[PDB]
Amino acid sequence: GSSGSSGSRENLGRIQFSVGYNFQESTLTVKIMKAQELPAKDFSGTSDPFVKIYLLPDKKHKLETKVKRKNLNPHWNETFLFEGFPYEKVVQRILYLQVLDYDRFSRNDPIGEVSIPLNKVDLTQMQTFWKDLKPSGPSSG
Repeated sequence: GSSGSSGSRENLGRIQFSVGYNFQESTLTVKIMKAQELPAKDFSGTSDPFVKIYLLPDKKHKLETKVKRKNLNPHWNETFLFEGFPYEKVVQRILYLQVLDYDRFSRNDPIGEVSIPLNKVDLTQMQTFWKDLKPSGPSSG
């Protein structure tokens, strides 16, 4: 049954991050500034959000940022480096960033995610981007 017509609004917020690949070292640089407008899960209004990097399609080697408890607008400002991937390739890939809240009771509650082809972004130099964590889907029930 090929069906699916939904259009509900939600306050997932937006994620900020910088993109820039180096030629010499032939490595990728993904700096996750921070998050804002992140939804809560606990009664009081606290949650442990965390970004997850993925070089789609390939999902073998993946990276992620630390986890901040009771923090909806935490600042990661972390710097990662993916070695072993030539520009000519890294471009054919796509930058995947998902901000989920590490919870105990629930397995994993994905708030939102973002997809951006490294081929479109001027990897020639560091470039920032502001996207609104798309609705990765609610919690099945």
